[PDB]
Amino acid sequence: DALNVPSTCCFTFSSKKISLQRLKSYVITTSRCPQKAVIFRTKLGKEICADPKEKWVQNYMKHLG
Amino acid sequence: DALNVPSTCCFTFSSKKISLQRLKSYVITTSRCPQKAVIFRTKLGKEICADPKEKWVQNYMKHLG
Repeated sequence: DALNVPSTCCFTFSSKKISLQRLKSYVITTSRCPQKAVIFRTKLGKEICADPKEKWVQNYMKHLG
Repeated sequence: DALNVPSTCCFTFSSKKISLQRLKSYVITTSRCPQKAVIFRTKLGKEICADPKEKWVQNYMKHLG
């Protein structure tokens, strides 16, 4: 027996294209989420939901690695 | 246009009944999540997923409020 903890999912995608300079990293949401999403983490710690299909999101993922 | 941020959901429920003394508060997950869950927040800041069908879970919610 163990404690289990929550998962992070995106159900809406950001409509603002944030400056790439604010960003530290990205992750793709757990496969358990109903929809695939990118979560960007900013250098100040904010998490931003973004649509994996959008050109800007893809370009940012390429820059971030 | 605005940034949007992630949601917190539970996909598995804790099997350990945690001590009530460890707990600070609870919330029910957003209706955007694909299943209903309780998240307990411990006094030290940990978030724990729990099944609202379970008797102890409902008892704990009563005590916390």
